[PDB]
Amino acid sequence: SMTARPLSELVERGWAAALEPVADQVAHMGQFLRAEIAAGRRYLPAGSNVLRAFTFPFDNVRVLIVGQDPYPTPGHAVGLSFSVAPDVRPWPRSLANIFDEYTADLGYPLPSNGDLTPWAQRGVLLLNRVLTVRPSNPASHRGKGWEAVTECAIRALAARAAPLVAILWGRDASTLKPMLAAGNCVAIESPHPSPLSASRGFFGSRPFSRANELLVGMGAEPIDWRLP
Ligand SMILES: O=C1CC(=O)NC(=O)N1
Ligand code: NA
Ligand code: NA
Repeated sequence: SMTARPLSELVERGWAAALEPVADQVAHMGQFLRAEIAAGRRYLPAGSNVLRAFTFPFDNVRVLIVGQDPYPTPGHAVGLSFSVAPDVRPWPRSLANIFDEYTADLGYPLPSNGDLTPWAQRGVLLLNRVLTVRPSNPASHRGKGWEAVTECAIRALAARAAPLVAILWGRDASTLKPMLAAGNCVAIESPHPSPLSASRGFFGSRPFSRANELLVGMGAEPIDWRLP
């Protein structure tokens, strides 16, 4: 629980140091969530998964994907942006759109399932700008305190002595672009892959191949995007 336990227990060691400026804020978010349950409102994903993106090593990140907030349907959000458990079917519509673009850009077949853990295990941070949502109500936790947390995460990645490519999907993710100005960092941005915005420029955006051409240009290893 993020109210009760310190960052050294909740997240990977690198991340716990990266997030030290927002340690109090993370504990405040735990109190927010406790107050939501006390009031009779729910949240997603499960408490133990809220900070899951920060359980993969900070030092290993090469690409950041940033979306808006977690899936609104109970059983979808797992604490990694856009990912679902490997037994979820049908896929959420945003994920089906992502995979559409993944096949169009990379030429790979459609993935077997919606589990994006291989990307997280290969240096892709699967972040959302806001880390919780009320069921059925997208953007319901906007402006409740998560933005400081994910701003801190980006600033800290950007400051590392390492290349970084950010893929910013949608309007709320785009508000991280000012914190990527330094020469070691580059941001791709597009409309969000949700059906409400995908046709405004998500489809055709080629984010996966472009991120790899940016990494290679900076002297970093490209991501192996291929899902099973
Ligand atoms: O519905 C969703 C899921 C997610 O993780 N990220 C988003 O921006 N939208
Ligand atoms: Na949106
Ligand atoms: Na957004």
